[PDB]
Amino acid sequence: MENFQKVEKIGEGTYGVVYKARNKLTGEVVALKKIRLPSTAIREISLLKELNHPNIVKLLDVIHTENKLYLVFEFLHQDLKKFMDASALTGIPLPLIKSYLFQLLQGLAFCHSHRVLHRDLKPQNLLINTEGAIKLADFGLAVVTLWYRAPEILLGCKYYSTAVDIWSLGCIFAEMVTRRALFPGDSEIDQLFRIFRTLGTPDEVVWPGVTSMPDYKPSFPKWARQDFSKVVPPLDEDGRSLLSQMLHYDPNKRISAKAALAHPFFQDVTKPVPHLRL
Ligand SMILES: Cc1nc(C)c(-c2ccnc(Nc3ccc(N(C)C)c([N+](=O)[O-])c3)n2)s1
Repeated sequence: MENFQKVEKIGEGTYGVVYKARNKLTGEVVALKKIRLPSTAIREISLLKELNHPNIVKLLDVIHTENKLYLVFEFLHQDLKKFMDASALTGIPLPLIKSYLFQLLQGLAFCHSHRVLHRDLKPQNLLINTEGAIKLADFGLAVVTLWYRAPEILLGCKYYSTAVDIWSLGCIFAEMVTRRALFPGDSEIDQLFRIFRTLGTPDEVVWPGVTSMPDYKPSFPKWARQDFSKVVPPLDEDGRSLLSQMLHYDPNKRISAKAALAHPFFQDVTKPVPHLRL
């Protein structure tokens, strides 16, 4: 750590604190994540150094020293959360939302093809640059925001799939469109019941095996499903159809990132330049 000079704090996640810092040996500006302290973890995190893609924030180095683990990432100038807040009055232009969703699906199709799951996607770990790119940051291993958590995780599935990332990305897609979080729960049950109130309480018909899930209770209230036309206006039919497939209850029915890339919603995708204030 003698080679790094902290500039300022940029985040505080579940695992640790993220700082903007300068590398004294190269002059590079980086995002440095400090985890306060697992040999299996050092090896798995070191494997993430090889996982390089244009839509993945580069993990430059993993430094294990003095009962701390430091992850050195490339630095990006803004997160999606700051951009969504900056764009709250006007909305993010639809061609930019579509570009960002397309790029994030490319990043997920890549990581998922290598059996790497993120498990905690949220606007704070989606990073953007001035050129129109957006990248996924800080993949997880096998106050906390629950807003983007897949229903199978809330219902106690410990052996979940890559479908958890598609669910989170669908929630973020809805939020870019409407400028409001889709399911802003403030407890595990509030989060689950907010999902049920919009998509209907799941049953064996739409999700086989749901009633045998560890935290499923037969006493859950039975709410009817709402129409997406009411949930994400003014998203067109291609966008609402894609979103509905990203939010299927059954992880096995939920669209994959690869299949989502071929969706007709992306027929006219372009790569616009965002209006960034840094
Ligand atoms: C939760 C996070 N984990 C990682 C690893 C993160 C990461 C990785 C690479 N670049 C960045 N840049 C970043 C993030 C957040 C901000 N806010 C202060 C808006 C900014 N800004 O300049 O403002 C830059 N963050 S952010």
